[PDB]
Amino acid sequence: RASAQARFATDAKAAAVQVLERRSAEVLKSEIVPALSPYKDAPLDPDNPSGNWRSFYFVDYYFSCPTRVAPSPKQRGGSVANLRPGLTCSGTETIFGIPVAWDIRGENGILGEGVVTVVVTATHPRGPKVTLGRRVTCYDVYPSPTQDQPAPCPPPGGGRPGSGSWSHPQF
Amino acid sequence: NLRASAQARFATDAKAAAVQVLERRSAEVLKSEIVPALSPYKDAPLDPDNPSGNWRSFYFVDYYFSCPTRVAPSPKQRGGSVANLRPGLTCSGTETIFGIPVAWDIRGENGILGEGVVTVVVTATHPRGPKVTLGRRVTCYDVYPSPTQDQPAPCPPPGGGRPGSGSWSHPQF
Repeated sequence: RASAQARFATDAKAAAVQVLERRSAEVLKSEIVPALSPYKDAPLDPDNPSGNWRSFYFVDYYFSCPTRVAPSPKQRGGSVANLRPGLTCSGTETIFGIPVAWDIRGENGILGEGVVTVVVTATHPRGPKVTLGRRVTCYDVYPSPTQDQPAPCPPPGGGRPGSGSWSHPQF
Repeated sequence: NLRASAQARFATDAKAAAVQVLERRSAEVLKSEIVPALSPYKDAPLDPDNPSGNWRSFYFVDYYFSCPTRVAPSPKQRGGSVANLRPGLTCSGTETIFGIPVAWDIRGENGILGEGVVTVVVTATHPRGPKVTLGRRVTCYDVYPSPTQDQPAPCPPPGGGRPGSGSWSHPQF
């Protein structure tokens, strides 16, 4: 009985991992785009802005999820019109009959600047649940941001506005 | 483009190291052992009609109340005493996996939201650059056998977890 539950738990974890891996890879994806693309983030050659640029999906997920926020003028022209429209922030995948809830979101406030979390929960039909997360920062894309070339990191104060929370045991 | 390939491989390796450590530390949180009725670490009797028989002990309780600092449980769990939490657990540390340091931390969460929740968080930092941070959230409901109404262990009673730490966050600050 212990054995059977342990097997279901192992499977729930494997289902969780496969969704966490795929959704995290989306956050870290980049693409080469022309200088006319609204989704450009950094030029391949800083001395040739008329040439190709790299575009990081990190920026699209960070500012779109769970709700759309305009970036600072330093990223995507400060406009939500220049975030990719095709994206899904959350959902449920079924992996060998195991439902896995998943969510991608940017963090907010100064602490959340340039951070995206990916969180999954697999709920095995026979009981066991497994919840996994991955924390991705703007520094984790390739190539690495530098002082001179900060994208896809936002400038200070250029992330998602702080949502606010006041917790206390007295409450 | 060489560098891109190399860094992707190092990132894959960093992820594998993080997973290994996350699995080992999460398994520790979920571990149980059979103990006699006289054990200070007893949580639930194996037979609900025979408390004189053997008991199950959940390490979940030890990690939840010991990490990152030791807090006394409520009188319903471990006799309400830090003396009845297992000594010599490690809450945090660094493991090196094929030359990749992995920071790891187990802790109970606090306040009403944190009641009966333990997090396990790891960060693998590849010497050549790539970092990978993974977490697992474990609740008292995830042990085997599952807690029930008539047998809640290792879940604390309402108000019987780690006291809330407090945090006042606001963009005005």
